[PDB]
Amino acid sequence: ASSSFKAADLQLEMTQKPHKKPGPGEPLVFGKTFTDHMLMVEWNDKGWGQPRIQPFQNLTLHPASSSLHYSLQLFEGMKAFKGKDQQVRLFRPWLNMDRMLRSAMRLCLPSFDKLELLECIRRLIEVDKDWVPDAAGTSLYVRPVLIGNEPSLGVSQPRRALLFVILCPVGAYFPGGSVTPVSLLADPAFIRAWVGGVGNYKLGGNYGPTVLVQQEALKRGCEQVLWLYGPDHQLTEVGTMNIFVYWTHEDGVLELVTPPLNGVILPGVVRQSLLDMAQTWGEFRVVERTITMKQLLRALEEGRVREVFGSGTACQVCPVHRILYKDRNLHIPTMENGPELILRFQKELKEIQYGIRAHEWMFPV
Amino acid sequence: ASSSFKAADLQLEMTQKPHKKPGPGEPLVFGKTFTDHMLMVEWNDKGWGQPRIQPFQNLTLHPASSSLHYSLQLFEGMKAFKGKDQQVRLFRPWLNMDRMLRSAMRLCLPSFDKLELLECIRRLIEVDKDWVPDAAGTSLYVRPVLIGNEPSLGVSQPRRALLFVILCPVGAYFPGGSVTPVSLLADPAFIRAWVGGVGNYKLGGNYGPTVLVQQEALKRGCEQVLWLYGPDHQLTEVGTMNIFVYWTHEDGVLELVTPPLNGVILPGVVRQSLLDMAQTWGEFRVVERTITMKQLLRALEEGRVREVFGSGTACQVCPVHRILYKDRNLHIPTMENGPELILRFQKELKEIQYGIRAHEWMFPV
Ligand SMILES: *Cc1c(COP(=O)(O)O)cnc(C)c1O
Ligand SMILES: *Cc1c(COP(=O)(O)O)cnc(C)c1O
Repeated sequence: ASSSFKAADLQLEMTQKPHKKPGPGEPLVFGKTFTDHMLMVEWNDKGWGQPRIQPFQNLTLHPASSSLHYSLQLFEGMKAFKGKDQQVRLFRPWLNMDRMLRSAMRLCLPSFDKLELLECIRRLIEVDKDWVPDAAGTSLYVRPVLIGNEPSLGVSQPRRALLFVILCPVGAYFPGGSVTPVSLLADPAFIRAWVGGVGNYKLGGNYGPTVLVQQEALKRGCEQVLWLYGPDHQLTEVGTMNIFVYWTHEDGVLELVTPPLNGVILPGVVRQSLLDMAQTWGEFRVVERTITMKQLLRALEEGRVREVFGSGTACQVCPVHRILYKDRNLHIPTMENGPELILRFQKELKEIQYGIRAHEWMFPV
Repeated sequence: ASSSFKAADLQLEMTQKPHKKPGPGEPLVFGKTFTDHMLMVEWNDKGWGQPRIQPFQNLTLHPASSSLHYSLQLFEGMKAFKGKDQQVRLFRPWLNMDRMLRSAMRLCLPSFDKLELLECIRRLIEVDKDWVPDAAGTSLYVRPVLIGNEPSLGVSQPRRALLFVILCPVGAYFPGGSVTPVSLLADPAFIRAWVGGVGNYKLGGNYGPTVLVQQEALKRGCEQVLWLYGPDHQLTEVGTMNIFVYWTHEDGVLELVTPPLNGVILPGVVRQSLLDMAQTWGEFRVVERTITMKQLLRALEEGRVREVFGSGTACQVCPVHRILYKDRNLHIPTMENGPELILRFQKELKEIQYGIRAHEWMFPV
């Protein structure tokens, strides 16, 4: 009664202007197409209003809105998948709710009950169940967002906020049983986040500044940015992805490594999962630890590196075959080693996500 | 870039819903009250549209707007002052245009011609001329904003943007001829910007994360945050203000020092001006150098510190009498030394800003 909105009070408003779905020919470029409905909940000094599913529509915002002046905004990104039996499922939606909540706190935005939001999302996706593609490799992208909405140029804790969710079908990222590597630009010139910063939260502010760097990565001939940090150029993340390395370490032990959640990297859901899986298999050392370019160069020379890749909801797993550093093109042997591990990861997630094998990680819609 | 919009094509829609000025006894709380009109220019596939002054109104934005997901937003803050002859004037508006433009480039937003925007702003202020307060110490706050407006969840260079300006009368911050100090929280726990970061640009993303820390500063019993950086806790800025110190250095020379424009600092307009003035007077060493808490502690005990303060458009100059560091309350002698330096700076700016003495820094409206 001044804490959280409840799914039980959700309000439905089916559209009166259904939109033509992307014909079976239609491309489906990442975030360019949206479904018919959206979720919407308002918050002010009266607590949350009633959550409501409404037709997709513009946002009406006051010119002084803090979401626009002081970046009082955060968002989440997760996927729902439709299996061959056309049942739709989310991938560990809970971890996303957690993260959203944590970001919400960092920006002094109002908290809410994750189960209620999750259910509300489940109701929304349900409403647009038809928008979920089901061609192999495709999915529905779930975009929850929360922004401060005070019509005040004061940089204070907002007293008015707004949470909303939008959905878009996304097409396949790789052919059924393979993957294609990407080249990375690695330049100390740019930092993405720092210690004591806010990079371990998914806030809009973390991304705005990457657009320029991303272009520099392309003009320089690469496709993504490997973010280096500190004086030893430690690897943090690869653009909107957590970085992983499968190699024989200096101590001669075969292991899967990924930078620790110090506070400069984002707690990827896929990231978590890949560790979970690997720790399960028990076939090799799985460790969270700092990785430095130094260690990487030497591991490359002595040929101890097998696979390098990033994790993320866009493709789950993505191979790396080239890293441009100090104007030096480093060939990464990922494809030459299978990529054995990447494919397994890829294969296991697909069977879990598309409902080939039942699993606790999947939240049915 | 595209060919800037031109003032000559400015389109004017006068309001039919004049809000009525704040009663002559109504608290001009910063960023709370807005005037009747706003400026608005759109940008897209076809370069800039026509700039237009229109009635203050909400912004209609697509749910996927990049200004809301990846913080593709920046803004500027400057003041216009009305003299007793009712002539309105801006304070070095050019430096603001420059800065705006630089921020615009860092986020890959479209460029525009500084002079055209300035004229457009001059036209808008002209239109709301009556909204500029006359009380000594008051002013009109000018808030230009530029945001990416791509209805796309893709984190790319926008192809659709929007620039707009809103205005609000602000009341006095100090009574005439005096000032009141503020206490600062100085904790290495929090970092505002980093080297190679984007703190030297006025981007919304820089601020969102300060709201929490600001509350912690009040909770700790302070009023503003002194941002410390690096391993030696070098002073960077004091919240939305540049920090200045008037002290005898370790070499025995009396000087006014302020952190250099190394990139972790915002190029304040007031900051620039205070240096210009001091440089002019030629009465003491004026320098841009790194300042470390170490140096400050030692100056305090040896008594070499006279005045400490920050610069910013909100109050021009603001005294500091206390800095809480390591749970240690440091008394700063600012008020005990006049504060002579601060008073002079405050006197000079007032006479320039309110048109008591003509000056090249003032841009008439
Ligand atoms: C999206 C993203 C990740 C990965 O998160 P997932 O939950 O796996 O989608 C990691 N780092 C950054 C900077 C990201 O944007
Ligand atoms: C507003 C601000 C300043 C001061 O700039 P002015 O142009 O003099 O107002 C300095 N640093 C930060 C972080 C600011 O927000």
